[PDB]
Amino acid sequence: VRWKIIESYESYTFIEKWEFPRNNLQFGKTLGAGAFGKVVEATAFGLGKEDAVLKVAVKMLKSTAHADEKEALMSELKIMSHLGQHENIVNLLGACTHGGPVLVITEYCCYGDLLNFLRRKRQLSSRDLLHFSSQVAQGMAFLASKNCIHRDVAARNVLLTNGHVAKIGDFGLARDIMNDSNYIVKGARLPVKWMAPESIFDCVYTVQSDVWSYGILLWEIFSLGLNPYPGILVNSKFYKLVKDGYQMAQPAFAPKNIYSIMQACWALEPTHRPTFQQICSFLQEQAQE
Ligand SMILES: CC1CCN(c2ccc(CO)cc2NC(=O)c2ccc(C#N)o2)CC1
Repeated sequence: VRWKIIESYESYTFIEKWEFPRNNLQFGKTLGAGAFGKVVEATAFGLGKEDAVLKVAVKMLKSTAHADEKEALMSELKIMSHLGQHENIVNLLGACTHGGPVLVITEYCCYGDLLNFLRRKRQLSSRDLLHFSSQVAQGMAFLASKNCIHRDVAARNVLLTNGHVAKIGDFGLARDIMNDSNYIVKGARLPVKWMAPESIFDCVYTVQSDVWSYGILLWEIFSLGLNPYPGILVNSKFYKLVKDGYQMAQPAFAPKNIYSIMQACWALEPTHRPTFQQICSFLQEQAQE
């Protein structure tokens, strides 16, 4: 769904410098769009203290959006302005909230999404896959430290920028959810194959829930982009399987130790799942290549 700050975990949750001239923005092609929003590539002139002309990403609402939509965009803006910067996050760089529609300026990731990258690379080395894994875990450990839940951890939501470095961000407003069959209609469109059981059955969303999803992301990375639960449709049988403890088989390119992380992330009991900080350390130790 969308990023959100929750109460207590790990740390402690206690709670217009970003304004940029929209005329100093030169819009380019649209990168993606959803039911009520879209993100476009653009060039910003004189942005930041370095007065760069760098290429950036600009998120904005569509004509079909109303108050509720506008608030969600402002809320994301507010969350990003509060989180602070991190190397593996699609960082906020500015915003245009006056003199026209609200625009949120973030870093642009030239290589696009990790899922498509893996599919066109089926060269990639085992070391590269481990790096992708570590960078996302670093970003997730960062969010966890700010009591921020992601709720849509998946390879399609990991972007690659200069140096093929992975970054995560809230792409919900530009995600084409209505036409993506991976988002299952539920009353709501949810990425069921990536969701933890408690999120599916109890509608509970916590950092541990994102850990489960991170395990599914690992399976996507080490299978070089296969759709999770291959050939299995989302329905009663699927839900019964996951609830009953079913887990996907080890991916073709995952070393046993990496598969062990997936299994840990998929522990049915949320408190039996590792933390993102523990995952980072294990990956740091390499565990396996
Ligand atoms: C939901 C999808 C997220 C990724 N997507 C991009 C596709 C291709 C490229 C490379 O040309 C870049 C993409 N996106 C970004 O660099 C970026 C920064 C912030 C956002 C947001 N939302 O998307 C299209 C929409």
